[PDB]
Amino acid sequence: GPLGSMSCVHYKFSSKLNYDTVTFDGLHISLCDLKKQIMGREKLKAADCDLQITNAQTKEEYTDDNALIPKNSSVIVRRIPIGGVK
Repeated sequence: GPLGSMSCVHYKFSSKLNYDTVTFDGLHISLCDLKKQIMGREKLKAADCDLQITNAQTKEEYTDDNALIPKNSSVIVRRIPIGGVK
């Protein structure tokens, strides 16, 4: 991504063959914001699903919305159901 005041996370969706990129400010993005950006971006149903993110590099899963993903982390985005369909 643009080196400087941009912060870019390479996130590949499980539905995608490629990594996509959220450009955010700061250094890291809280999962709540990370998911909320992506859900609106890609058109996810947040009424049915939540967005489950796993790191592709460390393999760490981001379970809570407070979990933070830095631009130095390329993560995998998995769509999971909230609490209806299971």
